[PDB]
Amino acid sequence: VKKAGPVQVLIVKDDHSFELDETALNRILLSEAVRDKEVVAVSVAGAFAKGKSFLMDFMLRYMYNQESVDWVGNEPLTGFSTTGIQIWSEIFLINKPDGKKVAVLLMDTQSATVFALSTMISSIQVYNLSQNVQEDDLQHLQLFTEYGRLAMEETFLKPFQSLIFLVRDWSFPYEFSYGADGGAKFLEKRLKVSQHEELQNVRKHIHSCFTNISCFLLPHPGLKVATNPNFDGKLKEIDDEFIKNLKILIPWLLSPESLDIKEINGNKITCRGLVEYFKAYIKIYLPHPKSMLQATAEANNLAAVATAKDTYNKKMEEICGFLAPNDLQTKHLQLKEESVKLFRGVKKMGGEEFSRRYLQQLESEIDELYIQYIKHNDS
Ligand SMILES: Nc1nc2c(ncn2[C@@H]2O[C@H](COP(=O)(O)OP(=O)(O)O)[C@@H](O)[C@H]2O)c(=O)[nH]1
Ligand SMILES: [Mg+2]
Repeated sequence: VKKAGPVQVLIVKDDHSFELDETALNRILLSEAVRDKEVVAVSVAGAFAKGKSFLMDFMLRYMYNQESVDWVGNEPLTGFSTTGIQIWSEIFLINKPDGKKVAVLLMDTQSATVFALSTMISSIQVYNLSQNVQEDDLQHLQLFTEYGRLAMEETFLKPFQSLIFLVRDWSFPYEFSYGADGGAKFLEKRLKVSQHEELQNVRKHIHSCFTNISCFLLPHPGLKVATNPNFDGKLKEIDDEFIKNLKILIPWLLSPESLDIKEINGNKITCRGLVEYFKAYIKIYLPHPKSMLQATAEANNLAAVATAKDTYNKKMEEICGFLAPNDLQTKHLQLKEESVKLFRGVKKMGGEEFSRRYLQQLESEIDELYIQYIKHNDS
């Protein structure tokens, strides 16, 4: 009755207006099992019909069986099948080596608005490119560069985490070998300071905006894959050198040691908090660097509101799950001040005056809960 599958959370509509399916986003990210888990947000983005869903379906095979030597698979390819973002409804909980259980969210990003949105949300952004990295391909990164400068004016903390140029159908395998090492060699050459003055500046600045930039060169997958849209054939019908490098690529993106937890201004993000980033970014969607930065600070403060409120809520439920009215008030005022202190201790963006508004929202939401608890205790 219940089965994982792709869920449309962002849709472009026919009037060219973007809409966020908050109900669907909440249903997937606010489940009891994942809401408080730190999240790795994985996105595959790029031009239409360049093999993104095909890649993601192999990413699914690995995620569902990370510990299997045969995870890759005559087994047909299933999973992800215009403009928008689809997310996989199974938020994978993966054991990290440090003892954390992290949430892993996969997003298929199929427009510059959708591309900017997925990059702001992601902590691993796979930029899927066909055959080569073109100047237009780098020009798309320029707004992220300019947002990064404004964000870093007063801190050394970078706004973005991992970016991967995944070059499909690679053409030059002698000088730049298939895989990550040839890709790094190639990317260094392509990024070497130029071209149009705007593209010189993207090259100068891009490494300052991203914690990790890398590049993987993938072979052509063979005629059968290249020619049939719904390629329902054997793994034996896929080029063997493609499969060899695919088996390296996917754990290189997604192994437990590889998963990069989303973080902003030093704060690890939870699935609960990540919803606040979707909601703040959808409102500004191209926007200005200042509008992008203000949306980031707003989500950053609201993620702290959500964390402090949930803390007060679960500790109060543990208390009302009959107490004297003044013992219920005293415990309320104590737990409320603890959540207030929790919120004040978070390193939040925007400045004290900016954050005062969100502290007052926190206090109001906490008082809303308290009145519910009194009614539950009067009963
Ligand atoms: N040439 C080429 N085609 C591919 C590759 N990977 C998948 N395809 C084929 O590209 C077509 C479109 O793939 P799809 O995953 O739907 O592209 P998407 O729109 O980016 O999600 C299908 O026929 C795939 O079988 C690749 O590495 N190179
Ligand atoms: Mg797609």
